[PDB]
Amino acid sequence: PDVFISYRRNSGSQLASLLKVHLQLHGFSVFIDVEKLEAGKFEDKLIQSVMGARNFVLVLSPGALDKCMQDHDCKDWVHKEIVTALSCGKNIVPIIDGFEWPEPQVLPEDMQAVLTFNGIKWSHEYQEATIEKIIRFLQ
Amino acid sequence: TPDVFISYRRNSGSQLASLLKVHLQLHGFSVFIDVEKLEAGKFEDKLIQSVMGARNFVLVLSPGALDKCMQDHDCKDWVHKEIVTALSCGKNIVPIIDGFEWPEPQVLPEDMQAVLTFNGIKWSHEYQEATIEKIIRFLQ
Ligand SMILES: C[C@@H](c1cc[n+]([C@@H]2O[C@H](COP(=O)(O)OP(=O)(O)OC[C@H]3O[C@@H](n4cnc5c(N)ncnc54)[C@H](OP(=O)(O)O)[C@@H]3O)[C@@H](O)[C@H]2O)cc1)N(C)C(=O)NCC(F)(F)F
Ligand SMILES: C[C@@H](c1cc[n+]([C@@H]2O[C@H](COP(=O)(O)OP(=O)(O)OC[C@H]3O[C@@H](n4cnc5c(N)ncnc54)[C@H](OP(=O)(O)O)[C@@H]3O)[C@@H](O)[C@H]2O)cc1)N(C)C(=O)NCC(F)(F)F
Repeated sequence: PDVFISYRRNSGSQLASLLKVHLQLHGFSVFIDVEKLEAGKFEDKLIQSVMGARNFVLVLSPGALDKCMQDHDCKDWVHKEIVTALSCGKNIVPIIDGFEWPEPQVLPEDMQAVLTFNGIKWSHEYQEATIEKIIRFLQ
Repeated sequence: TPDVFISYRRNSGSQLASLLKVHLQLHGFSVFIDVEKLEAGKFEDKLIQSVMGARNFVLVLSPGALDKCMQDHDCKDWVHKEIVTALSCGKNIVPIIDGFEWPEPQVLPEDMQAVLTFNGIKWSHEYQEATIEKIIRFLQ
């Protein structure tokens, strides 16, 4: 798949699904867990799916990184997914939806670099234009 | 004139409402949602007129979506106004249940308590294609 979509279930489920529909309509193959994570040990499958996708779309809904803070053992799944994307040098594309930019030091050192990528503001009023800009960011 | 009017709460149902719009348009329906089709003029007339003109009334019941309607007996809340118009016009009302808690009828103004008597569709994150197929079957 061209695109891996990483998101928080309790706050980004609808936006992540909306993004999947739009990207598939423009010709991109998309991984989101509820449609592409199939049989087996999900720990391995999820990481392999991040490693295989050229683009890493990160849904930054309100508080999306809160469960990453102080996750020193790296047991939080958004944390694991971001570290994998960073380690593999993927095209990281953050989607900003009411997200408050935290200070880097509140985040584990192995994912602080996520804050250095250019993010795209999600606009409820200009969704077609938001989508067209996301397509420009994808490789 | 649109086949479907989508009623929703900005602060909790914005993304689901937009997702329903995309899916319904892909299946050949003309859809009204405010951010794409409410244009110039006094919006109070234009909003009520757009409910009246659509055969189907799709209501996004996200968590707490009817809270601002409670004790709104002056009918100044917009979801309240849209529901009342839909009920009064005998529209095909199709509630979409997304984590919604069913309230006792007595907490709502009497002119909209009937919205709770319509058969609602449970939104499933895991089975979204199947949810959309059921919504289409409910549309006229
Ligand atoms: C573990 C879970 C998972 C978690 C995280 N991500 C990635 O990470 C981000 C979301 O992160 P997140 O923080 O929002 O999500 P959670 O960690 O909170 O887990 C959410 C719910 O999955 C329940 N749950 C626990 N164990 C299992 C299990 N063996 N099988 C099925 N469900 C399980 C858990 O049950 P609970 O803990 O007892 O409540 C909780 O209900 C995204 O980017 C994602 O790709 C991916 C998958 N998982 C395999 C599925 O969902 N599989 C079903 C699917 F349809 F998706 F394939
Ligand atoms: C009044 C508002 C509106 C309200 C309700 N609905 C229906 O009702 C449900 C949503 O209900 P809701 O409870 O979620 O929405 P709100 O009542 O909270 O208001 C929403 C935000 O529109 C701000 N706002 C206040 N005055 C104006 C104004 N003259 N022009 C533009 N924006 C204004 C207000 O600013 P604020 O009050 O000062 O913060 C508040 O932020 C849906 O089904 C909807 O069809 C439709 C429209 N409106 C005309 C627009 O948005 N027009 C832009 C658009 F792109 F949509 F055309």
